[PDB]
Amino acid sequence: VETIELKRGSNSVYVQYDDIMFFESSTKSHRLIAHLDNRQIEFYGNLKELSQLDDRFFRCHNSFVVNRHNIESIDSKERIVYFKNKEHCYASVRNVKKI
Amino acid sequence: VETIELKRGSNSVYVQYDDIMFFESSTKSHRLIAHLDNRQIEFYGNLKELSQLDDRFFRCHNSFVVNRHNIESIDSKERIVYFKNKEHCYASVRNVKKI
DNA sequence: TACAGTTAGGCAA
DNA sequence: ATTGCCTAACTGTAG
DNA sequence: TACAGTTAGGCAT
DNA sequence: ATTGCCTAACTGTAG
Repeated sequence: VETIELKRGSNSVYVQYDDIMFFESSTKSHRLIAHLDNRQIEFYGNLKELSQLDDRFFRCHNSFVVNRHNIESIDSKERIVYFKNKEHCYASVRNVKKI
Repeated sequence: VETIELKRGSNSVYVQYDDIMFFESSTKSHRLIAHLDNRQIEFYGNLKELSQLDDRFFRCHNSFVVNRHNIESIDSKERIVYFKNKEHCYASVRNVKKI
């Protein structure tokens, strides 16, 4: 229905859009980490294209793409985005305005 | 032989000491993330006790415990610790001296 | 070093 | 099995 | 805003 | 399927 492949070489992981809280960059070259309800998945991708898939995926920071549908709350004073699963990331200066 | 349980509630994950590159803190309360060769595992634990399990686990930062056995290289000028799997973390001011 | 700012994990739910 | 509020202990930076 | 420092992802392997 | 080197675009901070 709303599926995405997270490409991983020797397999792929497939997930639904709204299974994902957010994505962030890994320390491994050209890898991201998809944050799901209570698993994190290492995979090959670019933040840019993922934010261009759907309006709910908002590139809130150079290093983070958040799913609007899974925001639990937002401290826009500290610029922390809270998710349903109690993870959080940060919205940059430039992007917090437009969430 | 050298096994550790990563307690996760509705299951546990068990791993060998040297399967683990390093541990870091999650954004989820009282959870850590174990970094294995190419998976990251969310679990309930404290950095302190893990560094006390074995000398190879060195608490190199408030937020990181590294496995000495899986260090690939160390930039002690930038204070970045590189691991066999091409992840890296940072050694704090206080701890980089003693690795 | 000592200082203004951040956080791991205790305590309660 | 999970979640927040708190503070003792850490963190990076300048003098 | 404009500035000194950091990084996502292109290009090569 | 993986890894490093590079730079255009981001990042936080002070004036």
